[PDB]
Amino acid sequence: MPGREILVLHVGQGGNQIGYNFWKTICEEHNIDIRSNQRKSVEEDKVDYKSVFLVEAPDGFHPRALFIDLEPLAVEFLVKEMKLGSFFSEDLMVLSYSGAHNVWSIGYQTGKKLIPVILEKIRDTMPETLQGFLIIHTLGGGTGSGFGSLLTETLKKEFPGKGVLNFSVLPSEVNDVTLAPYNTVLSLNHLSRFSDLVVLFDNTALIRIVKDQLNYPVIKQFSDLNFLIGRVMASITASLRFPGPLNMDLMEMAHNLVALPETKFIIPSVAPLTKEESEMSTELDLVERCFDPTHYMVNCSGQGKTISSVLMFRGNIAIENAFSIMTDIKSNVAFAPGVHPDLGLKYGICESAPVDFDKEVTLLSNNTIISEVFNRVLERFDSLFNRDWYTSDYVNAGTSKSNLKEARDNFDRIIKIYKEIEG
Ligand SMILES: Nc1nc2c(ncn2[C@@H]2O[C@H](COP(=O)(O)OP(=O)(O)OP(=O)(O)O)[C@@H](O)[C@H]2O)c(=O)[nH]1
Ligand SMILES: [K+]
Ligand SMILES: [Mg+2]
Repeated sequence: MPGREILVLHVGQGGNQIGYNFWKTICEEHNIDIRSNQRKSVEEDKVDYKSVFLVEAPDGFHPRALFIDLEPLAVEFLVKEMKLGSFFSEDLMVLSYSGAHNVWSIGYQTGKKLIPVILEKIRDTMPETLQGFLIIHTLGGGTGSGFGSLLTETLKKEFPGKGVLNFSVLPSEVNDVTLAPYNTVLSLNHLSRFSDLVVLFDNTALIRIVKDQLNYPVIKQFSDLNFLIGRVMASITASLRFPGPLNMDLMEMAHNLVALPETKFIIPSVAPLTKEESEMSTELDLVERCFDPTHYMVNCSGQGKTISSVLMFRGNIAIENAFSIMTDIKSNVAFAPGVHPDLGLKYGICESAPVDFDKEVTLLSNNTIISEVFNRVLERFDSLFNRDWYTSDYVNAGTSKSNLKEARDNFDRIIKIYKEIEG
């Protein structure tokens, strides 16, 4: 039955490198071989809804995706190294020849030139019942940040009534791009206006999880980091793709999360991280891990105060435990002062476990501690802007110093909304 289809837009180096892990997970969950485009078997094919992310053509399955960058190397090198040539196919690529040089404004203005072709591919490919778009991107560079922002604006304006969700990577605690505060503030200002829900990650938190929860001995490629983002993307959409007692769609989760129109910035977490612990944990233990800052995929100093939350239970779930632990969650986790004791929780329950695991819980948290995360971004921004450092090539590409300032001040207003709710 037509409907509920999603189109995924990958933007810049990080956004497309993350794409590899996402589509690899999606294919595996649906018993599809990403190298052949085919089901691995009829016998292991499951009752599912492949069409949420996958297009079934006579020849096989393809991603409902666009692979977008202003320079070609990250995508081409990725496609060759991972042998994705028949899945990340050429008609799905929108690649130019010179990057944005880590400047948001260059990503935004150069990206305008490619909007016609992107809109044409969208209207050429998508079904009428498309429910919305996911935009995958980093905020610290210039293409994912500026072109990603432009895409968020363009899609929301071109397709009112469809969802626009962003999966957005914040810079690490010490930034690895000195321009990142400018790019991050400009991006979050744009997404605050045009996105319906912004799910955030940062690399400090992701490395900590991989090193301390998975105990990987070394991280040699971003694939050994991005898999965590793929996992969050796949699990929160699982009840759209597999049977379950209690399903939920994109705007349903946003509606439950967004208490005030500006509070749309979400911290995700998942538990457990391994197959062995999924066999040896309870629903209570997994939820408590999700609410613990060790499992937050944004680097936070503490639990903060939860305004609202979405919990996806996947796999071999005792429904009576899922409900019975609700009072323990409301008692043991700090919620914002205005949250009623009986509120702040939204449940999805899906019978399909992630690959190899017995069960898994994913948490999306609308948490006041994002004000601390954003304040630290703002402090970095101010240390540059107050000295007029690095502003020249924003100005040359159409972002005036006044524009930088208004983006900063609107960013500050969102921070203050979260801090006021915190109490
Ligand atoms: N988690 C994660 N972070 C990434 C990845 N690739 C880049 N980054 C981070 O993203 C930021 C740099 O952004 P890029 O994606 O390289 O920039 P871009 O969008 O391609 O834009 P330009 O190169 O400036 O044109 C830095 O903070 C990197 O550490 C990735 O694949 N995964
Ligand atoms: K770069
Ligand atoms: Mg790049």
